[PDB]
Amino acid sequence: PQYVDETISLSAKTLFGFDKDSLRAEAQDNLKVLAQRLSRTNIQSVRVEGHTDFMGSDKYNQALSERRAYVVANNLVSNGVPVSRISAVGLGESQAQMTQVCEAEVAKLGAKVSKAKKREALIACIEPDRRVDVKIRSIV
Repeated sequence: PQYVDETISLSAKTLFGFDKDSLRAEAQDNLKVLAQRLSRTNIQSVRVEGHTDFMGSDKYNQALSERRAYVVANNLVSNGVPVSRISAVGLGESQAQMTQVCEAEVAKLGAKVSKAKKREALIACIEPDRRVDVKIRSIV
């Protein structure tokens, strides 16, 4: 049949602030609204994917991202999304997009630039790779 694919990207910042896996209240509100919409949608699958930046081992990133994806998926289930169609996977840094652009951007500032602030800048620059994507496939 006809499909429509949606990807809702929620940054780890918005979702967990500085914490490992505690959902911020505002995040829960947004996810509840999403779950409500999905319950009124001709959905096929709701795949929650956790992503991290390269600042971690394969093992560490996969575990953290899976936990974060699970927490988001569990919230959606708590708000009505059928367990039968939902999944939570940890993709770690496998699809990271900010490593090169950021390493280049930062090195472009070495004038005694704290040397430590360069790393801070790196972590801030690669923020887009720290997030959870909710991928929904529905029938048109």
